[PDB]
Parts: sequence; structure tokens; C-alpha cells
Amino acid sequence: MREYKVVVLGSGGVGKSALTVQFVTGTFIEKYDPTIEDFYRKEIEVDSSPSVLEILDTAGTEQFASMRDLYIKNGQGFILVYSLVNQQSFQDIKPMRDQIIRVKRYEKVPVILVGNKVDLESEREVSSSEGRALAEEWGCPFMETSAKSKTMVDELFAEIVRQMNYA
Ligand SMILES: Nc1nc2c(ncn2[C@@H]2O[C@H](COP(=O)(O)OP(=O)(O)O)[C@@H](O)[C@H]2O)c(=O)[nH]1
Ligand SMILES: [Mg+2]
Ligand SMILES: [Mg+2]
Repeated sequence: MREYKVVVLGSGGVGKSALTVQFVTGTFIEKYDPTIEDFYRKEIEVDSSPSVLEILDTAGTEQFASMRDLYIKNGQGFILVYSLVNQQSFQDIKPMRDQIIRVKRYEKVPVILVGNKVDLESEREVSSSEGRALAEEWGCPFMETSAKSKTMVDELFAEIVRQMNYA
């Protein structure tokens, strides 16, 4: 079975857990402790070929540099999530990506940048153009999501599979 190990990263409260649980269960959650780590296995077809994803949902809030290193070493593809209604979470995702490239120095690293919470667009603090500009500097896909939408979340997880195969 081709298995892909995906790790979801980003500051506390951006929606890592809500995106993952939308993907797994098709439902949107209202809150969940930031100190929990959870693994999920889930089959997906991407471009009509069945794949198995193991997704690691991280306790991401200010966690110690060596603990982010451990997650990076053992993941194969990374979803980097910020909240478009929280510009500090956008500033925070830059160091996270650069740490991945350094830690994984002998590899091309499949990554996607996600600006989440697009359903709250009247509280938007980060423009689409600013996220797109950063993803263009990183040479990776960019998407704005809401964890309320199962189609957006399915498209996200399909595209990380495609990135992991192209690398
Ligand atoms: N409106 C809205 N709320 C969201 C969205 N994604 C997550 N949330 C809410 O934001 C809070 C934090 O989300 P959570 O997934 O726990 O964040 P994490 O700490 O990154 O895992 C919870 O109240 C979620 O319901 C989204 O796309 N839209
Ligand atoms: Mg969480
Ligand atoms: Mg658990």
C-alpha cells in the first residue's frame, strides 16, 4: 500500500486539528486541547489511484525547538497552516518552513502553504497576494481553506500527495 506520512504544522489556534478532523470525519469541530498529538490513517484516491495517508496532528503551540525537529525528521510531506484572520500566525509560519529545509538538508521537501479560516473573511488580516507571494518564493502550492468545507480539505490532502510524488 503506498503510505504517505504527512505532518500538519502551524501556530496554536490556526485550525490544524479542525482541518485534519474535517478530512477524516467530514465534520467541523468547535475546540480541542492544543497539547495533544494524534495520528490518523485514512485512505484517499488522488487522480483515481488509491493512497493511504498517515496524518500527524501536532501539539504546535510554541513547542521546544528539538520537539519540532523530531516531527520534521520523521515526516515525509508537510502542511504549513496559518490563519488568515491572525497575521501573527502568518509571521510565525516563516521560521517553521526554514527549519524544515535545514533539518531535512539532504532532501527536496514537499510542502504546501495554507491560509485557513477563509469563512471569516470580514476579519481578514493577511491578503491572498501575501500568502501567494511567500509560496512563490518557496516554490510550493498555496491554498486558502475553511475547515468548514469538506471539498476544500479534500483538495488540500490530495495536493500534498501529488507534491510527495513529484519531489
Ligand atoms: N471559523 C472557523 N473556525 C475555525 C476554522 N478552523 C478552525 N477553526 C476554529 O478555531 C479554533 C482552533 O482550531 P484548532 O483546529 O483547534 O487549532 P490548532 O490549535 O491549530 O489545532 C477552534 O475553535 C476551531 O473550531 C475555520 O476554517 N473557520
Ligand atoms: Mg490542534
Ligand atoms: Mg488521541
